[PDB]
Amino acid sequence: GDKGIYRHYMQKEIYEQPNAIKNTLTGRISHGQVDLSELGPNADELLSKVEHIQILACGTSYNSGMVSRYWFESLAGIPCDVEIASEFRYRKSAVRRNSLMITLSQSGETADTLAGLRLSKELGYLGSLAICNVPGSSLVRESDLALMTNAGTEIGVASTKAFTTQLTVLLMLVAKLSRLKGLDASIEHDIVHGLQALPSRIEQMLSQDKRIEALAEDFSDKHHALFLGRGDQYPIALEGALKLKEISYIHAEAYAAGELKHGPLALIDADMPVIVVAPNNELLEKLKSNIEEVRARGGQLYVFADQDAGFVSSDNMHIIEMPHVEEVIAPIFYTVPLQLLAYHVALIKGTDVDQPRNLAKSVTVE
Ligand SMILES: N[C@@H]1[C@@H](O)[C@H](O)[C@@H](COP(=O)(O)O)O[C@@H]1O
Repeated sequence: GDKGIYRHYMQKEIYEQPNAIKNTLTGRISHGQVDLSELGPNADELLSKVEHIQILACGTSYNSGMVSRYWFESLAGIPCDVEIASEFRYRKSAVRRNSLMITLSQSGETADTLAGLRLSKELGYLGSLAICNVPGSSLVRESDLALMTNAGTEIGVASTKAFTTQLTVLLMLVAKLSRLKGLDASIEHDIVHGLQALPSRIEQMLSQDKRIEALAEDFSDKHHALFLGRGDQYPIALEGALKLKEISYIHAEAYAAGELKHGPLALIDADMPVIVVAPNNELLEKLKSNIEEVRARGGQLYVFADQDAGFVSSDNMHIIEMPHVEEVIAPIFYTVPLQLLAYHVALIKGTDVDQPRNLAKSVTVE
């Protein structure tokens, strides 16, 4: 129903992120630990028998997963593999010892993943956790366990609150598994703190909103962009690029920041801004140096970084300062400026934000 004070559902969806995240934390946090016993009185020796994760979705959902793979592998120490649903459903895959099947999805109707799960039944999958946002549908029903992200319905065609909430649940799950494995419990609380920080850290970004409306102008009449990201921020480059493709129709493409010099450098000029997401200092010095290599074709570096990094803008490296956040939820945090950025370009360009062209709420049908 009602958009409220908003021009577009997507806008609202972006501004709802702080609440939506509260709801995803309604009684999952309790006594400063993570409580996933909302999952059958069964549940736990299952989840403690796990020594490998296979995640499986499409689109913005693969992005979120792609992110959570970093976490798991380093926080919870549990091997993690992510794959595009379609890629999985059309190969003889080599199942892992005690693999858990997480399928991520907003609609729980995405044919390609739905199917990716149905192939897993017959393959040796320890069991099946479907993180997802629409109450009781194919992906929910057909899984052993579900974690309904509860963000209200999302009407916009590209996903915003859906994404962040999936990352929060990812983060809980990372937490629950870390302790149910024996790991020094300082780890779970870090995640938790970070997790209860998060909602008001999103409202912080949102106020730094006007500053993005500014930057959008720089990109509103471009038709190329290169998003760059390292480790957990890379999949945020993925999502950021995707959002730009999606609603501004710009051809933004994401990339391992390690890999710039192995190709796309050759592409950069005044019509293809680079954007790095949340670099550290040693990364900046590499990218800064790269971009000089192309000052003469007129290329620019745009950097979203911690205001605390003390980075300084040159004539062709432009720092866009963000507030400090906790390392552990950084990935989730740096997503909002990228969403808002896509959003403002779209607004200025005047494109159909809520239903972008040729794009679908979900691909159910074959
Ligand atoms: N337009 C949507 C997206 O916004 C989303 O990232 C993707 C996966 O859909 P789901 O999360 O419902 O599995 O597919 C659709 O194309």
